[PDB]
Amino acid sequence: FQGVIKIRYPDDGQWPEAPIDGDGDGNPEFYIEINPWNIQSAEGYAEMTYNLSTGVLHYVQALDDITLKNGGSWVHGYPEIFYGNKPWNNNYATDGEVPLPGKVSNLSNFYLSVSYKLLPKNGLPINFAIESWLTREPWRNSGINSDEQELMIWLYYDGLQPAGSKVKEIIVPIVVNGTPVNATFEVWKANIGWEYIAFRIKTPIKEGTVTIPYGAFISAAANVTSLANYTELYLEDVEVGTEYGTPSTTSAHLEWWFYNVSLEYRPGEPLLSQPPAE
Amino acid sequence: QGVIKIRYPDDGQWPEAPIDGDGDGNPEFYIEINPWNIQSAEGYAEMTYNLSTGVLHYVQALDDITLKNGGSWVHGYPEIFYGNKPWNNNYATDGEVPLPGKVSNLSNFYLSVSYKLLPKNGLPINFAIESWLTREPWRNSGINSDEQELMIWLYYDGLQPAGSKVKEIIVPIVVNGTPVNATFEVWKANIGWEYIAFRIKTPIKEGTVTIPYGAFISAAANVTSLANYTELYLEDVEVGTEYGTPSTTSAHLEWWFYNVSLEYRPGEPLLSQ
Ligand SMILES: [Ca+2]
Ligand SMILES: [Ca+2]
Ligand SMILES: [Cl-]
Ligand SMILES: [Cl-]
Repeated sequence: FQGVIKIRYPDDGQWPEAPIDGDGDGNPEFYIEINPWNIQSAEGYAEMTYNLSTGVLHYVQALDDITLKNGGSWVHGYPEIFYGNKPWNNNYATDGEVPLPGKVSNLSNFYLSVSYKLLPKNGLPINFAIESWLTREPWRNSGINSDEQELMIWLYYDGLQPAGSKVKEIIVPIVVNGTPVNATFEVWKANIGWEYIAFRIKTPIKEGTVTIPYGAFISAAANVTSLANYTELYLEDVEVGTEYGTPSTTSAHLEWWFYNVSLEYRPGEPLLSQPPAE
Repeated sequence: QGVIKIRYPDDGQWPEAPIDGDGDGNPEFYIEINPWNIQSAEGYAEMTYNLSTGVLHYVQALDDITLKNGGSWVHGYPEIFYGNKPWNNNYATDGEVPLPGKVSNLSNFYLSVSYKLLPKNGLPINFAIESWLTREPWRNSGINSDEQELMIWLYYDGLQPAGSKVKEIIVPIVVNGTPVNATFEVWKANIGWEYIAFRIKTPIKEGTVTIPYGAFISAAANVTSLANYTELYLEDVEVGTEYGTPSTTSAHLEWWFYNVSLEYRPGEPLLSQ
């Protein structure tokens, strides 16, 4: 009896995507993409289903004989669901609590909650990667420039390493399965035609419920940035997905569930605060 | 008499101009001061093209430079180029070589530059020829992950290419009329696109240098991790000087490009080995 929004690769082409619009206003609450952005040719399939009655996002992938677009780029793809304005295509989803896009100097704090269970097969290198783009303009569709930032938050990883160098270690208070815990994150800094900041947790979480304060990561990235006028940047979106694959990986079998992805806004509390504990 | 002058920071923060000697509307070349990583600075930068003599003269006297992306290392890239620049709306296609053209469709061509460099106070600079290779011919919005940045360094001082050195190659070039086998370091960085930089191991601060562009395109076709490399579009040929480091606050620079010339070779394939 469940209504389902299903996208499938390669049946739906090379960019399978669909908006999640329960209220039918034309502005989606979220946007799902299979996003195999580095897959150049592949045998097999990938499929993502969003259950409209239960809200669970399901993704099943069984790709073989992978040819990559840029072997340099390492990762094969990034199947995801995001809220906000994705700066890399024309998709957006702003029907939500947190006013994204918005300047980090004007934005208030918010908490991201995720409930998931990951199943990489045959030791496929994967991660659970929350990522955000910070651009000089609010409604970007053409990509990222050198004076802009990519902010990543890795909640799980296996056989995968962030770009650049580990420059710091911070401690962010998060909630894992209802219990609050002081989590240590590795602060990785790469410069790849834009500033790349990745916060890799030291204890990967393969399944469960994790809630994080986003402002703790925005302030930490502000604390290590090499960008001028950081606070003038527009926080574009919050993307939640799983990177996977390496240049030496020709088969990528993967399945996971996102039982919930939600963002609670905190009006009045500043998003930019002091740096987290070291 | 007859001088095209662009200046910084007077003509805004993107001082640029076409070079249209015959006034037909299509530029033969395009000049940009291009201080793309400069957020704030004091002083001036001036680029002058004498249409009568054909010499390009660049004077720069910048101080208290605050970088826009410190991790991007360099401050800018004052340049002249032919073809289609993918990072803005500028283009210049009144010339022999059909740029932008597909790599598998294009013929070979030789690039000649005669120049003299004057970095002041040990300012880290290079003499960098660079080209972009995109999927669509008329790009104006940037570069994607499945595209390439190709660089050829004829001179450098205190500057190192991005990424890491992969190997060295031999390319036959002509220096001051004498043909010579030059050795280039092949540097490979993957920074949101593929970045290939051919840095000569004997830097040349002044003189005339002629290079075969097909030698570098074919070499890049050999080290690339991009699929369907031959289907990319050779966007343009950019000739300029990168300069500066994150710790560089004062950057004084002067150079002359006495000639920038392209000779097409119809019927001669661009790709070979
Ligand atoms: Ca809606
Ligand atoms: Ca003309
Ligand atoms: Cl398609
Ligand atoms: Cl705003």
